[PDB]
Amino acid sequence: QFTDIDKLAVSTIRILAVDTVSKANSGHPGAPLGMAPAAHVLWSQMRMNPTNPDWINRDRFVLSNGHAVALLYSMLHLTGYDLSIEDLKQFRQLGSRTPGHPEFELPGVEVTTGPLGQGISNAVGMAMAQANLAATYNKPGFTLSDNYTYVFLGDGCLQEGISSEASSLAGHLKLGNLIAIYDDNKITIDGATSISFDEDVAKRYEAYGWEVLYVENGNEDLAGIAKAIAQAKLSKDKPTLIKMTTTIGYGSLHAGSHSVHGAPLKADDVKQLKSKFGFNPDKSFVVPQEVYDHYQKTILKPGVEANNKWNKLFSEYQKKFPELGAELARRLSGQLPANWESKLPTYTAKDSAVATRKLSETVLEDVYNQLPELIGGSADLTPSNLTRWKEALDFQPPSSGSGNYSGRYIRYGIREHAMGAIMNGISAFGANYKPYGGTFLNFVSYAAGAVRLSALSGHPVIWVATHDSIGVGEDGPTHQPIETLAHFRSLPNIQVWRPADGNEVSAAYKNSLESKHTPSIIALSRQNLPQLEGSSIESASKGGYVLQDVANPDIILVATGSEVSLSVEAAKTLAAKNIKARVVSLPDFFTFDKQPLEYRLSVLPDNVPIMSVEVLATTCWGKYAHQSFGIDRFGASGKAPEVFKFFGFTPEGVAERAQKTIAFYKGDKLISPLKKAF
Amino acid sequence: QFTDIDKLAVSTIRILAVDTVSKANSGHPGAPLGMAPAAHVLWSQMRMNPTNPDWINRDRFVLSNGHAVALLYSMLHLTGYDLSIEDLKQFRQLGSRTPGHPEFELPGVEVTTGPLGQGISNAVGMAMAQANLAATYNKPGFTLSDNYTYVFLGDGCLQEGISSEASSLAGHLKLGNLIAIYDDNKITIDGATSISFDEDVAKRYEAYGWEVLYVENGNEDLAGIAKAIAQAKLSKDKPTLIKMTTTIGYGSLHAGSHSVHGAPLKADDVKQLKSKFGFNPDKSFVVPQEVYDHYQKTILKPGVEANNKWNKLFSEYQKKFPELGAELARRLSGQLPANWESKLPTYTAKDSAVATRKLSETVLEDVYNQLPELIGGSADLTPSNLTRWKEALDFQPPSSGSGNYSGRYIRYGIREHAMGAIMNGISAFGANYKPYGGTFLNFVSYAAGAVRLSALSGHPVIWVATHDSIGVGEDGPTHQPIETLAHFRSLPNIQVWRPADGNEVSAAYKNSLESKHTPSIIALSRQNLPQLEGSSIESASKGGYVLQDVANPDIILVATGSEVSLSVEAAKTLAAKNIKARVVSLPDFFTFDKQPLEYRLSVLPDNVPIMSVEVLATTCWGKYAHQSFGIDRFGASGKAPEVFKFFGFTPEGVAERAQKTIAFYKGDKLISPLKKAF
Ligand SMILES: Cc1cc(N)c(C[n+]2csc(CCOP(=O)(O)OP(=O)([O-])O)c2C)cn1
Ligand SMILES: Cc1cc(N)c(C[n+]2csc(CCOP(=O)(O)OP(=O)([O-])O)c2C)cn1
Ligand SMILES: [Ca+2]
Ligand SMILES: [Ca+2]
Repeated sequence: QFTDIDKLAVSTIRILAVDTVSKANSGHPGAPLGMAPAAHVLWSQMRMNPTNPDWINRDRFVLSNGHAVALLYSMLHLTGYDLSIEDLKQFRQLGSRTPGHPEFELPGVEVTTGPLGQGISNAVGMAMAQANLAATYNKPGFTLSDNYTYVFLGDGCLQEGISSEASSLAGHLKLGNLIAIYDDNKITIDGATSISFDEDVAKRYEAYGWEVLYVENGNEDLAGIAKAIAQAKLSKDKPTLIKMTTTIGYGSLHAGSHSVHGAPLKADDVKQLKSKFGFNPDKSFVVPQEVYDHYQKTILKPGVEANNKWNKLFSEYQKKFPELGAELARRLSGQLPANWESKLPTYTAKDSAVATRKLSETVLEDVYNQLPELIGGSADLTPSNLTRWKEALDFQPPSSGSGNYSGRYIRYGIREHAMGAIMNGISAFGANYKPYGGTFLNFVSYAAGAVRLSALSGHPVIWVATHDSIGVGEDGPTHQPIETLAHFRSLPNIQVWRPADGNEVSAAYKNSLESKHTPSIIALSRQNLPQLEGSSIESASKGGYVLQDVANPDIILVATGSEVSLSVEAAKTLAAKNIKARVVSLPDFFTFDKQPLEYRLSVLPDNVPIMSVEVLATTCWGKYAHQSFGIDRFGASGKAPEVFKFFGFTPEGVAERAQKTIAFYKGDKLISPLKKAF
Repeated sequence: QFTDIDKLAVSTIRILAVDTVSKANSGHPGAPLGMAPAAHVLWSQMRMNPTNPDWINRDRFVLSNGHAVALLYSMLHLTGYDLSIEDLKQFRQLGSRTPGHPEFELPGVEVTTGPLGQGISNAVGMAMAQANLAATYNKPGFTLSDNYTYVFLGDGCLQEGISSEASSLAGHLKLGNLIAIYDDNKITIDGATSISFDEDVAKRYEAYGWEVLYVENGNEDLAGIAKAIAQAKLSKDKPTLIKMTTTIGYGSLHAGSHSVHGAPLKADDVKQLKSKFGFNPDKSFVVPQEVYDHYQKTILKPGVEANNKWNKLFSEYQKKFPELGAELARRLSGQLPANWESKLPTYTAKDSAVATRKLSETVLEDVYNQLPELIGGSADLTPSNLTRWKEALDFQPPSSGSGNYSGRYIRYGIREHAMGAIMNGISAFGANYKPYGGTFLNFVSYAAGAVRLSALSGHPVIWVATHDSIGVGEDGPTHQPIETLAHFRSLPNIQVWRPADGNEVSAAYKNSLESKHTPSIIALSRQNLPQLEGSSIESASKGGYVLQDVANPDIILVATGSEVSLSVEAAKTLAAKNIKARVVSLPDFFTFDKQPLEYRLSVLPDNVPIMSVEVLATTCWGKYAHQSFGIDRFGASGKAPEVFKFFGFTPEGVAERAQKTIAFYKGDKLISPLKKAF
């Protein structure tokens, strides 16, 4: 039963979201205005503690259409989160806590949203991380895990293929605690949805295995909106999409036009709206005390009792189940196990040539049981990526007979972008989740809308990107990366590790997992590389290091991944002709850059020529090397030795370019590419 | 009526594709072995001329599952395209015309495929381009355009977001002549589909507005296949999917296994099935004369006849409708209207400061009338990208009441990756189709899959990417690009234009439209920007040119887009403190690198410090400058002028940095970054 106050609370939500777009004189007013009744209804039955945004068993809410953020900040403020009328009064302004799109980093904001289709896929990830936490820790007597994931979305989310990718996997996985409400407002920026989008969302969703409930009058039916979510909570075997019809910009004079989508309302239109709802038209940012009181009583005071009772059960649990409680309290404290690192593989040069892809499989094989928070998967390339450790159980519904939700290995399908954002949501659940997803380095590019947000929000997810170069061979240029590393190296905040040998793969994993805020891509060879003489975990961990040194080098050859051994061989040729080369192995541009300049300048000093060697785009390399031997045209079908030799990446071919670099600069003093003037 | 030579033809297609894989000792047998019945039936009834692959009214066929190439290469050889047994004997080998994934460049090969979901989405662009051309030029008594677009696709393209995006748009647009045939083989790489893919595909595509037909015995039932293709052609208002079930690896000793997907069949397995199919175990790449003979009568000689009749109808068209005939003939010679460039705008430092986005809108107003083949759109951003001319008509079905199929403005919905692939389809069709579509520069990264293939194939599509930086402002970080141009400047064969003004936008559109092999991205400003005294279409067409010069510069300032203006202001300020700065505008790194070195070196000479100015990542600028002022962190929400000011991008902020560059280097001799050792 809802009452007068529920209706005064919905009016307050509607107008506070309108005073905030108008004062910023920038923003989108229309979806706040029409979704306001369901935000009131939903939020009021979420179990969450506004004083503790981090409580692991809090029901979690995603705004997949994050352009509607004025409603989120209104709810956050009104139900007792740390966001004030003053914060609200500096929406979209430089330096505020109120950006024009939700950012993961604020209290009460789960993920960063605003690219469409990204929120819904993030929330699927979250529903997967819950299902797994429950099956791993919940003991009879101790339901530590059971929260729902609530997602608000629009037409725009539903047109983006990532949502499709995501909803198919979610229907496959039978994720019944994910409840999605969709704003069936019939508008997007260009006009009526019918002008492009006129399909059958409900029949398309039932083909995935989701339940579709409908709310025909989303503008005023609080009781139907409430009944749908009630009913939805019973479909435990299938997720729910609730198709809810609303008028965009409800209450506005131009409500239902695409004009209310993304500009502030006209003064005159905001004044009538206020009167219309019984608010004074000349007063901004007004919150009725009965409203503050309502939410205190219905949401914040219950929630703090809920988080209290959950703690008492968890302290009991740890007495009863010591091992499991210690493990879980560690995941919650965000610690990796003490000296987990010791289980990592070290190698010598007597050991054999292995592609860094097999070596990968062996770190996984040697640390999964160390790290129960590690959950992994492949986008249909498990045999090519070698992402399954042998004793693994698949993350599936128990109904499947292929696994169950205690399993820690997911089969993502040929769905790369969706894997990006599901791992970003699994990471985002907490309980120190460490997701890693495998695919081929060229098709990480299929997942760039997700991969970018891992950097921006700071979600420390791992992509095990095998088949890094023309080493791929016969499959040819549709499958051979050129511009890939160069792209991700231009994106702020992501490690891009291209390990050369066993000990360089173990430093890539060490740094990747110890990371709390920076994603990582590990680019791995298809082909066999030898064990370098000189690589340790410790020096590879500094991101870039001197693998072989000479006193007074004629040249410094800087190389990554498969090209470091070529440089060690090219250096062997050069010595024979009395040129002294130092060989610098540079495994991660990011970690390297984080070293002190004393160290970086010792690796790449002044007065020596530096020529870089890597079989991909040369563009990114001018910040370390003086000359660069790389590949700036697409690849070729051929046996991979034949493809490297075609392009000239042979010992003597590299050596020759080093000799031409020496000759070109002879009698010039040289300044390290590292030294910056401002 | 299918007889015994249809049965001989399906075993020859099968064992020929098997011998090709097994001799390359690399490749995918599975799908060629199961789809070979359907390749036979469909090609037998397709209207095409083997001896002329360019006939505009040819029935087109795309293998979206490009990994089954060997089926396609067998069919092209047998039906009389220029491809031979020796070509086939050189499959997946460096230098051959038979690469491991199909490539646009071969005759018979329509677009390159091998990334999943791309071939099917191209087919939709191709089907639109049929629809459009038929609506433009067909007259009563002159059906010059009436062909079908057939696709073959697997479960993996049905798992990719892009094909959902494209199918949703193809259903809305009602493209009844687009027939897709799904290889329902229950396998993919990891294993069976139930493991990840278990949705009702049929109910999903019906939800889009597609007609779904079913063939239950795709392994043997040639007549069933034939009847679905027939029923399908009757669907004049619905595109069709034929869900035809096969057995992966059919005929093999490991049929139905997933080890038959992408490895050569074992030697003895190859002998058991040649024997089973009544061929000799110990002979290979064997085509019975009767198959050659069969395809001669069934396909080559009829298609030649039909092409020839097309040519006579077209000569009479040119008599009857002389001006429309004239036009289609120009397009089919691939010529652009003589002296079209005259309608391109020019400005002087007199004219108002306009956003590059509005100047773009203006080039569209002046050229669409000149260029009948310019068909454009937006992925739900028409009022933001300003991509529609005022006298336009939307590309939509007759029934819509909102446009028709002769319309030249597509409403794509929020479907960026689909729009880039559909655009490749439109372009790849022929008749000088010049496609474009806009979005925000940041979300072109969502189409990165389709965009790489524009470059690999050479489909000269144009991206209109407005909102090129932090100049966006209050939407903030999720919408401001940092990495985007750096990435796309790392990719071979794509022009990444970033005009500073009127004249620079016109240079961008003429080079972009004159292009026959390179796609483009034009990065356009939201904010107003001043016309520059010195810019000219002639100069900006060279990709980089001296905009302001001095006799003996203390420093050269190289900027792009909105920072060229900033750099002129910085130059006034430096002049006052007596530093002489030459300011260089570099609108496209590509077009600039295409210049004679001799020219480039006059723009960027040795022995002057060069410093680059741009509000995006510095990592690509190492190839032209000594120091770089740019932004390598993500942006922020605030009034745009405050965000520029925040990052130091101010006239006096740029000048101070220019002075420190001068000061840092003073006394050293400096080599221009253009110069290489080898
Ligand atoms: C990937 C992507 C993310 C974006 N934010 C957009 C711009 N954008 C934001 S909302 C929208 C379309 C209208 O979206 P909606 O979900 O229907 O919202 P409503 O409030 O109903 O108008 C567009 C094109 C482009 N591209
Ligand atoms: C974008 C992209 C393109 C690729 N080629 C791959 C690898 N790939 C090729 S086929 C396939 C999985 C099987 O798909 P299918 O169409 O069902 O093929 P079939 O022969 O039926 O097993 C995958 C993962 C991943 N992702
Ligand atoms: Ca909408
Ligand atoms: Ca398959």
